[PDB]
Amino acid sequence: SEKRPFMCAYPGCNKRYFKLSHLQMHSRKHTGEKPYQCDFKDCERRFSRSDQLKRHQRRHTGVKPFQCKTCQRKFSRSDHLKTHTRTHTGEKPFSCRWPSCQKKFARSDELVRHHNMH
RNA sequence: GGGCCACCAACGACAUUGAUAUGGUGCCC
Ligand SMILES: [Zn+2]
Ligand SMILES: [Zn+2]
Ligand SMILES: [Zn+2]
Ligand SMILES: [Zn+2]
Repeated sequence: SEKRPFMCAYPGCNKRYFKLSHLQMHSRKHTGEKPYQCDFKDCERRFSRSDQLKRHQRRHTGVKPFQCKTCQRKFSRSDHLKTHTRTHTGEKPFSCRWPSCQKKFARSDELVRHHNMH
C-alpha cells in the first residue's frame, strides 16, 4: 500500500525507521554527530547501533554469556556459538562453488581450503 | 538515548576444529 511509519529526509538515503527515537538518532549521522559511543573511562570509540555499543563495551568487562552444553566451549557472540553447535549435530550448510563439485561444509575456512584444492 | 534477539554476509585461531572475531537488517520505550 506504499505506507510507512517514518523515513529519512536526506536525498539518496531516505531509509525507513519504525520509531521516531531511531529516526532522530539516525539524523545525527548526517549533521556529523555520533549517535552511540563507549562511556568507559578510557574509551572514545563510536557505533551506529545499541547492539554494537553493548557488543563493544563487553570488550572491557570480558563477559561471555554464550556457552555450549555438550563440550562447554565459550564464545563472545551467539552467531558463533551456533556455528560451533552445528559441528555436534553433523549439519553442513555451506556448498562447493565449482559446478563440477557438490561437497558441503560448515565453516568458511573449510570452504576456502577446499576451493584451494581445486 | 537506552534495552533485546534472530538471521544473513564477511572473519583465521589450527594443539584445535574454535573456551576463538566484525558488520548489516530487525523489535520495545
Ligand atoms: Zn539518512
Ligand atoms: Zn570501549
Ligand atoms: Zn560444544
Ligand atoms: Zn569442490
